[PDB]
Amino acid sequence: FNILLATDSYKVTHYKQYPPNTSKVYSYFECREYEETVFYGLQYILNKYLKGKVVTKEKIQEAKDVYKEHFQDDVFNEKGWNYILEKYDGHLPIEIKAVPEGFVIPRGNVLFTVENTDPECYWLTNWIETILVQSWYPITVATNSREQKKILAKYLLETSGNLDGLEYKLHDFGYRGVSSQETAGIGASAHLVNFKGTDTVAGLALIKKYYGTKDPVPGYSVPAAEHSTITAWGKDHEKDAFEHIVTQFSSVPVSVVSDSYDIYNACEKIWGEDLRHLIVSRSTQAPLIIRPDSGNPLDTVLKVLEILGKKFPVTENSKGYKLLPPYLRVIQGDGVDINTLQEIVEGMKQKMWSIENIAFGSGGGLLQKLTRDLLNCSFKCSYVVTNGLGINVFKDPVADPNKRSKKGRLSLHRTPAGNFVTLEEGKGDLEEYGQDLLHTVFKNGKVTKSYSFDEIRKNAQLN
Amino acid sequence: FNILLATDSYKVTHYKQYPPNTSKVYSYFECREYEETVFYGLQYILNKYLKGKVVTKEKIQEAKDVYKEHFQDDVFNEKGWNYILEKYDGHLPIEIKAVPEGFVIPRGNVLFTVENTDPECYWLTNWIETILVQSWYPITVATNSREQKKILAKYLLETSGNLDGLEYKLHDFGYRGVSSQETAGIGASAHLVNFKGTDTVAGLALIKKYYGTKDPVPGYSVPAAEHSTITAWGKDHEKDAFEHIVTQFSSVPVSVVSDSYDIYNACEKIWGEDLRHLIVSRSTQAPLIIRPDSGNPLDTVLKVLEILGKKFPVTENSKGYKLLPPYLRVIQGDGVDINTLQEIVEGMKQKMWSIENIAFGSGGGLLQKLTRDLLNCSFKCSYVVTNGLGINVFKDPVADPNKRSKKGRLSLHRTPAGNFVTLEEGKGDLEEYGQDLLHTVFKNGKVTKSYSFDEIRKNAQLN
Ligand SMILES: CCNc1nc(-c2ccc(NC(=O)NCc3ccc(N)[n+]([C@@H]4O[C@H](COP(=O)(O)O)[C@@H](O)[C@H]4O)c3)c(F)c2)ccc1C(=O)NCCN1CCCCC1
Ligand SMILES: CCNc1nc(-c2ccc(NC(=O)NCc3ccc(N)[n+]([C@@H]4O[C@H](COP(=O)(O)O)[C@@H](O)[C@H]4O)c3)c(F)c2)ccc1C(=O)NCCN1CCCCC1
Repeated sequence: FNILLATDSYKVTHYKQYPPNTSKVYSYFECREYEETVFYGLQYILNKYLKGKVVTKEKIQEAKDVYKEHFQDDVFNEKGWNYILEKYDGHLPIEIKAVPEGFVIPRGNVLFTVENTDPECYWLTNWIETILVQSWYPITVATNSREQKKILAKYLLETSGNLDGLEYKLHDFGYRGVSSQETAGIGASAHLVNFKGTDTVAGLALIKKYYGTKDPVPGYSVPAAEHSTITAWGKDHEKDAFEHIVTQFSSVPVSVVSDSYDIYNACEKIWGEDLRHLIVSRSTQAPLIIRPDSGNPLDTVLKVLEILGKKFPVTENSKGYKLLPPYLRVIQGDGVDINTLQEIVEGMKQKMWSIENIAFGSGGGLLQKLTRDLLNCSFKCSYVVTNGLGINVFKDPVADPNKRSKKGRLSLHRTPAGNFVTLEEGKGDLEEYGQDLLHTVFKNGKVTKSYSFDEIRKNAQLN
Repeated sequence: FNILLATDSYKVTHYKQYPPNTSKVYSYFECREYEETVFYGLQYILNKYLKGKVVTKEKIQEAKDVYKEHFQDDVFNEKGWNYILEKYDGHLPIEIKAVPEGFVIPRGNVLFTVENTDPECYWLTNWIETILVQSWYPITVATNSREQKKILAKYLLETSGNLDGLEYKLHDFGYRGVSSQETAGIGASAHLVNFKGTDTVAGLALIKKYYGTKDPVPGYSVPAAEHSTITAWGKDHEKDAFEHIVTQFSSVPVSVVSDSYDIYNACEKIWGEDLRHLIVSRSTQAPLIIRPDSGNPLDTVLKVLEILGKKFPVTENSKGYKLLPPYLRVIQGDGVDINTLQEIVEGMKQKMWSIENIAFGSGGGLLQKLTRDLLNCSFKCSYVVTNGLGINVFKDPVADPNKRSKKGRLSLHRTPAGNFVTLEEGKGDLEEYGQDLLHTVFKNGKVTKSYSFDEIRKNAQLN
């Protein structure tokens, strides 16, 4: 990895565009204008890409050679990068202040600020915008995942009277559905801020290396079938496949995809009759978890539950909702996203089925179908010092008031009512709103403040 | 990187689920059911993750330890992985056959197949589904990028009479808007299959390392401003910022973001009057490229062109379309995706503006706002050998006929009319449809056939 080659191309030319005699460039990140966001992911970026000796004579030469051909011209700031190498042993003369990871902040607040600590490096602040802005991803995954948790919590509490099993109710199936191995690890880790279930193995190692947990692992899974393991037996032998699988995993929970040919026949005739004796004998710690994977998500879930309710002994819980026996559950792992999740749980509640009967799986919808514009994540310069004088800077496009950026030196504070406010124009300097909530997390090549994954989960908890 | 930890968790448990006495598992990848797709990206995956010695005693131990905690149980196939280590020096006993990269194939055709070459490794075929399926990303980016090229080609030809400059008409601005550094490189490279412009520097190194080009670099950029470089001068000095920038880059093309405060005032008064003398003197090889970045994309483009057409000498080309003088162009780099692109060029054509006047920049829309379901990318087992007998395997869910998979051994062929057809059930064995277009690209830990980036671009060319 070469930080000199990890920026948008045009930023290579910016050192020639700032006003002459500019000694400071100060910029900030916010989720402009999903009313609250979970701040998570910066620590990974700081450690993997920004800390330590990130400049070498070799990296400078490689960048110079690439840019000469890429621009068909010499515009690369060789002198500037060499200065960092010689003066700071290749450590970035930058200071980043940020809100603690896991914190849940309303939209439109400063989440982190960046500024150069050496006047010669005024151009460096915005050079690293590209890498830092990618924090939009873990923030958005974490936020969208927590919003789904809010829905599950509401419906589980209503139908059951408690939140038992909530943290296992939305499972990450997104490994194959994301754009890369790196994305998989980052995305899965962001989901784990809220839940404990993932099949995206890459997330475990990331958390362990960059954040850390008291527990051996931050996420868990259970044995489960895929279409290949059912279909390989041949169409006429779907029952043999089911029998073999539940027998192989007789003492642990096991998820079995049941829609290979006819989900309804599988539930009613195969599980419901042919193999019923192998299901009712299972332990409460080892249920069979029936998995539909096609058709309209809500219709399928309701029909599967109706079928099962007629083949197995259902009870009515203390809230009046129907509950399958403890050795039998369902997981809907197809077509689940923040929208459909809501429709499913509401539909289940209307038909009197407890949310305790089900878990949900989501892959592309959880980790891939998200963009930087969902929370309007944006990085902008709000303050500069030129000829020794500080000036408050901002953009304010005529046609889009929503794109207006904040002015001057920023700070994040608690309001008298205990809410959040971002003070602009250095106003935090007046001591009218208590201390600034942002902490220095990076300074001159070193990570100065960090959080464990356990702390982050705690900060991200639902009310 | 540890391949034993680079799969969906449940796949760890599959070796106990397949029918007993299974010696072969054969699976394929297709974009089920955007009528044609560009096959690109597999070579990157093969080289980065699958080739050579990918198993070590250490990697086996690490996986065993992770899985014990992740499943809270011992289900890991230690013996199976040890066999690969001891028998093949940790090289994967797998054969992958694929259509040549860059090929444009209609939906619903086999693109690549996977199978184990050692009966003991029947479980390995699908272990690597997760990593291989991630090829959906570069395929989708390449395809979506090419579809945008088709739109630009149609409108440029109509308004100009030729395709000059088509290869630079859609520029990649997606570095910051993607989910990770790795995604950025892969995504940018996929866009470069069709175009030559990118600010996503990560793409250059990827192409150079895994594919290769005759030219020093596969992609290019030009100097350009960002809001920070304009706003840093202070609101009242937007003109000074513009003047400094065009002067610093007087002999090369330069893109200048002009919507910081009022895009219309900037075009009419600043560029159009105050600094007009610095624009009309520019070389045809170094135009000023005005960049709006906010408001309704079509309305803004039309209004900017109308303004410019009244301040600068416009000509009418041989097709009857208006053309700005050669030292002046526009780039619309906001709100551009496959849908809006079409609306913009059609709107321009209606108002008699040549497509020669404009280039488009797309970031999140080009590289992030895409999912695996856009082209229905899916990997499924279609053939197995159990007890020495081959059987054709498939799924066919009752509620969704669209999820039906192909049966048996597959091959890709040309039809007498020159189209494509996928033969099922080993029917390719009959020699009625010429040779199989799939070629062995990976076998037993070695990449057996590779393509240069130049060959790929050639294969991906528009008709
Ligand atoms: C109600 C059940 N409760 C629970 N369930 C689970 C649970 C259920 C199922 C799975 N696993 C699967 O089901 N594995 C299948 C699969 C895997 C990957 C993958 N990738 N896919 C495919 O990936 C594609 C991507 O889809 P895309 O297109 O991208 O959207 C999709 O198609 C998929 O087919 C499919 C799982 F791990 C966990 C866990 C805990 C509880 C719970 O409550 N515990 C606490 C209580 N407990 C305390 C202890 C004592 C007992 C009580
Ligand atoms: C008509 C013009 N013709 C051409 N133009 C170009 C061209 C124009 C502009 C730029 N560069 C910018 O404009 N740089 C700005 C920017 C950069 C990155 C970035 N990241 N961003 C931001 O990234 C965010 C992500 O946005 P998101 O939210 O994710 O969507 C967005 O906001 C952006 O602000 C913004 C560029 F490189 C190239 C090239 C060739 C031709 C052409 O025709 N040559 C052949 C003919 N030629 C032959 C030779 C002789 C002369 C004639």
